[PDB]
Amino acid sequence: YVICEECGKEFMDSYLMNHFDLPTCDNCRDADDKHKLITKTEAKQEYLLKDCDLEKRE
DNA sequence: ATATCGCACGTCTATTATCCTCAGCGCAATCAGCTGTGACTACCT
Ligand SMILES: [Zn+2]
Repeated sequence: YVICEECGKEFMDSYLMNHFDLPTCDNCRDADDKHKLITKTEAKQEYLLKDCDLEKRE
């Protein structure tokens, strides 16, 4: 069981946990604004992040 | 002997499913910075 950091309700499997190891249930999944997904190139341009920093930094 | 049916000879029209120019992401062309070799030119105390 995984405890959600937003609502506190324990959940077993969720989309956020499965795809990004984020301890948040689908009920609290704010994919609109808080959990918005962006392309790799856009993130690299905005945050000046390199490939290694996105793949090799623990 | 003269109109009439079978045969042929085409020709107009169509009851109906094709080829062009705009989009992220990763490997390669590009560039600033630094240095190495050689001789040159000069400048201060
Ligand atoms: Zn939750």
